[PDB]
Amino acid sequence: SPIEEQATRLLKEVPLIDGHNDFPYMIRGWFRNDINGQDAHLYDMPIGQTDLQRLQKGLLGGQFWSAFVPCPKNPDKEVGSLEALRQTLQQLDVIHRLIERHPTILQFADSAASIWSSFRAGRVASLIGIEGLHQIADSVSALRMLHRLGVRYVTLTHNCHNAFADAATVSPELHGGLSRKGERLIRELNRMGMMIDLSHTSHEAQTQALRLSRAPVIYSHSSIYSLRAHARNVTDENLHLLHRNRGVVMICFLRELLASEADQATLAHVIDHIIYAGTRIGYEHVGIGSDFDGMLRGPDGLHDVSCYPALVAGLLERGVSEEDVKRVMGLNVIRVLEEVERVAAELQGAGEECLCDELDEVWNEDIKEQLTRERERVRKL
Amino acid sequence: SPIEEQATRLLKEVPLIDGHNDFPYMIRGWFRNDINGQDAHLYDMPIGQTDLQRLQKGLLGGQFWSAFVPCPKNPDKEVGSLEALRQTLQQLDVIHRLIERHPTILQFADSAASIWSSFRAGRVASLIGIEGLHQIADSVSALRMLHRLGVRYVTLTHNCHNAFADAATVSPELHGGLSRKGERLIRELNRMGMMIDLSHTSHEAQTQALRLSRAPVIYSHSSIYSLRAHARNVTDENLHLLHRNRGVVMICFLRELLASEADQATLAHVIDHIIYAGTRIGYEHVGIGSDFDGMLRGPDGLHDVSCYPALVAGLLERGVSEEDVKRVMGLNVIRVLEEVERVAAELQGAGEECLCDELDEVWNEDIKEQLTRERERVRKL
Ligand SMILES: [Cl-]
Ligand SMILES: [Cl-]
Ligand SMILES: [Cl-]
Ligand SMILES: [Cl-]
Ligand SMILES: [Cl-]
Ligand SMILES: [Cl-]
Ligand SMILES: [Fe+3]
Ligand SMILES: [Fe+3]
Ligand SMILES: [Fe+3]
Ligand SMILES: [Fe+3]
Repeated sequence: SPIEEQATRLLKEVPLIDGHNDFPYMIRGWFRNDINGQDAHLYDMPIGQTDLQRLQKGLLGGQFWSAFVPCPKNPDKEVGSLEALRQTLQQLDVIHRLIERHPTILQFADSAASIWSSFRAGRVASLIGIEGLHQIADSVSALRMLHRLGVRYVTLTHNCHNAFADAATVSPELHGGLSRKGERLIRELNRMGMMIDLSHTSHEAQTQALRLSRAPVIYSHSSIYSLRAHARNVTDENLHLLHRNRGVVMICFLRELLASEADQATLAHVIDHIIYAGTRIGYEHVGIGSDFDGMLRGPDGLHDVSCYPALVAGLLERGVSEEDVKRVMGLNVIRVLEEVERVAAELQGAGEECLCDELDEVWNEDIKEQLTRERERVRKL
Repeated sequence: SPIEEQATRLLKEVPLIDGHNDFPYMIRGWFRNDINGQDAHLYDMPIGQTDLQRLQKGLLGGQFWSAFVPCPKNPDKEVGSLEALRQTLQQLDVIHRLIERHPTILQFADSAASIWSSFRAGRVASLIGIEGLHQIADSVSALRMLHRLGVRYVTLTHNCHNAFADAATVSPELHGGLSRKGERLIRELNRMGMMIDLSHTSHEAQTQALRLSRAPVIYSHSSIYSLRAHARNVTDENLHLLHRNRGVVMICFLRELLASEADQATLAHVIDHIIYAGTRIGYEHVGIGSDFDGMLRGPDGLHDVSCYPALVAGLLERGVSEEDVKRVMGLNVIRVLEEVERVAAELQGAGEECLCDELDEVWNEDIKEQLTRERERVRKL
């Protein structure tokens, strides 16, 4: 077929970079992060929508691998919050081990340059995102260390409110958008060069973040409110503010976000959503954000990671131009990552002060007096 | 003076790499890790034995900066252990920020090559070590992520027993050396390329670690038992096993480890200890491990980080050869780091299986059946 030949050509010309995949959490569920001697299963999985053979088959150029851990359910809030941090390091660890044990398929990337070098080598550019600020355990220091471990976006919430922002699915509202700490964290996220992800956050939290952010943001996996009314989808208001922000909405394959009855959801519905956003706010602000392995069953025609060529062909069939399809595939999310890094370099170049954690005093006045008294003795020498 | 000219020449020919300095914890004590607008104080500190002016003055070539946090004192052991992990990320964060805000003085290093490139650029090679396995919160995944954050040695204990090994100062003994988990962790530390540090560990724990380790280890800050009997000092037995191990004992400036009465401790005592070890197990297995800022007051002549030229001159004055002084200064610890990395590359090249954490089951049998049933449906398509 000519359109399938066209789709295959585009997939090798530019990387299709998917916004969100929970394959690392499936490894935690199935293997408990022990992948020693499990290559046969990692290439051909007995569960889930992602494995290394199907990943190759669908010609995916890059992937933001989710380092998601669940919202804390311990009655002791201190324990649950700290437990989420330990579990986050476990998920970051298995992601890095997955990449390092399969270097012919996966190659770690944390920038636009590293995405392209991975793609030109014939690897899936493997980036990392955390899904919720519950994962940092109220520690901006921890957040900066997650950036050093390779995390390049942070979803501000999952399906629970935190100290910084409100989730979409939980009611009633806690902060009514972003908190004071949330507003201050946006500045720090822009300063460090962490991409803001507005998926799972409330409509009001999106509006406030889109106005405040000095860098372009993403929706790593969200769809369109006007076509399908859901708390998780993006309103026309926030789509316009995303345009002003220079951000990208990466369209989700979640069946509940595409149709009123989930079993009616299709590949066509995903294309409807991409075209709606592309028509109204331009094709340079739309992406692909599957959320594969964040669901049991995908839409008809998008059942697993092998189905991306059908999506690329489907967009071309509906009259989306070759250049605009390349933008939707991956050039847009590359641009946002570029601009996030460029804004960070500008703010770090100017010497902007970083956000610090509020710590307890470890020394009393007696210890501090002994230290100053000791320093003065050394000055006399 | 000719000897002072000789000492100054050696300090610029090869890097003096100190094994242990707790300046990051002094920053936590004094500034609470908020160093924004504090350069005047960071160059000329009102407390402690380390600042950036005195660091330059003493001509130090490199430093393993300690990311120490105290042993957990919470009655809830789960909370205290997890709290130590969060505090570790805070200390790693302030170390990286200290280095990045002062790039003319400090340059991050995590290898022998990066030590030399830092030294040839005129910077203090800034490496990182954690002080106690309580800091990883019983998570080998976290430990690997600490390695990714730049940690290149792990002291197996501080002044508390943990799941892996016994501390020296605490009685009674818990494991009687290393535990089963401790023995297994030694293999993982060798595999990942993490340098083992035997300071603060019990005599029996040292003996077992020195026999088991496939890579050379260090004592980042310990002195000699035969000259001064203390639980923290190294016995003649363990000195010989260190020789077989190919490791390095980095001699400590702690006054309690050098003399029976602390106020009697001197620069001469430190030199006595270096010469004792150098005479008996060779000068290629001895280093310098100040423990500056792990004490209030240092020995007479070694009061702060500006005093290293007096130590180099003191060693030359006592008849230690120019080549042997260069070894003690830093070439030995560089060699150990080289060999630790070489052993890691060999074991990782062979494809040795990594140690994994024991995780809870997140899915029940019903969820696993739904997933396998879903996968089979996709296979039929
Ligand atoms: Cl290019
Ligand atoms: Cl930073
Ligand atoms: Cl704290
Ligand atoms: Cl050299
Ligand atoms: Cl590894
Ligand atoms: Cl767990
Ligand atoms: Fe997810
Ligand atoms: Fe999600
Ligand atoms: Fe220390
Ligand atoms: Fe110590």
